[PDB]
Amino acid sequence: DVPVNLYRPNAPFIGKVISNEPLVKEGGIGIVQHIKFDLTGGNLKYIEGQSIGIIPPGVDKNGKPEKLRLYSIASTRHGDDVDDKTISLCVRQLEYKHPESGETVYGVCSTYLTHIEPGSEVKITGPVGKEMLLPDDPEANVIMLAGGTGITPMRTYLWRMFKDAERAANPEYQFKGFSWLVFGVPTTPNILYKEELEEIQQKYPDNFRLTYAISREQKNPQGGRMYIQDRVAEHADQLWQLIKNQKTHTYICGLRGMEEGIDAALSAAAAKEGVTWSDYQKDLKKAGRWHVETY
Ligand SMILES: Cc1cc2nc3c(=O)[nH]c(=O)nc-3n(C[C@H](O)[C@H](O)[C@H](O)COP(=O)(O)OP(=O)(O)OC[C@H]3O[C@@H](n4cnc5c(N)ncnc54)[C@H](O)[C@@H]3O)c2cc1C
Repeated sequence: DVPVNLYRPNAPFIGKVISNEPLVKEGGIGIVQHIKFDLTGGNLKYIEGQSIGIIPPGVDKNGKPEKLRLYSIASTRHGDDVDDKTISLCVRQLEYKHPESGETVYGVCSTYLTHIEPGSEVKITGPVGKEMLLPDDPEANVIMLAGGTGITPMRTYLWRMFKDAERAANPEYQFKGFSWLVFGVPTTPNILYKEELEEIQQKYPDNFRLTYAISREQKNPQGGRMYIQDRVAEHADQLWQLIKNQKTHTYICGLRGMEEGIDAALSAAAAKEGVTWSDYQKDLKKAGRWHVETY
């Protein structure tokens, strides 16, 4: 039932860029773009939580063709316009320096994508992934722990759950459970999709809780910068209590290295009731209720 590999690297779908808009506001760190592609002329279908591959042009330092890079799909199955004609991505331009080259180094595929112009043709593969799927159960609870671009699959879940147009398009999925997003970024202008996320919380105060971890603007109880792990520790008992519900699903997404702190916080909470989190977590993963996609 779940669509998978409708297009493969050897014969990708050639999509066209419709729009490329900035998500980081003035005063923010880095570049993160929302890119929408036209799918007409192909049969690429997908669902929330999946990813697609993008094959950038050119050759690598060895003269070998560049391979695909995976990107979490940022749009619901219907696309941002709820017309079943497009697909969107949330791409951060990767950049670093010295440790690997002269000075500032720019990632190949991410730079290609963040600077791509509307009208351009792009090689797309997929969709792929069954690790970050949303339950069909309208009464499920959904915990979302996201850092930076990790917000991407969360957007697909939240839009499907709370956008007026989505609710009208999905008769069978009228969400009535509880969703809690803990989103970590360095600054307020770096809060990707800030306006829409806050709009959802205002309309559904009883079904959606929004918690921020802004490192350059907030300090944790220890005096250090505020990160997602700090917010999880702050609400460890509550999160653990929600996780105990048989219908609760948890999703973690973003750059690797965020899982350790999250586990330490939940472990301390579960231990108070004689439960070893690492073991409970293994069962949750086996049951398909603990979803992780870090990179
Ligand atoms: C399932 C999945 C989903 C993903 N979803 C998204 C998403 O929604 N949005 C998004 O922006 N990205 C996402 N990513 C990451 C994305 O696939 C690419 O890895 C990323 O965009 C960089 O690719 P590039 O082509 O720009 O970089 P490359 O040109 O391949 O550069 C990356 C390479 O350079 C090195 N490098 C990278 N950072 C550093 C550093 N700080 N210091 C030193 N060396 C470094 C490493 O050798 C790395 O392999 C996802 C990855 C996976 C696996």
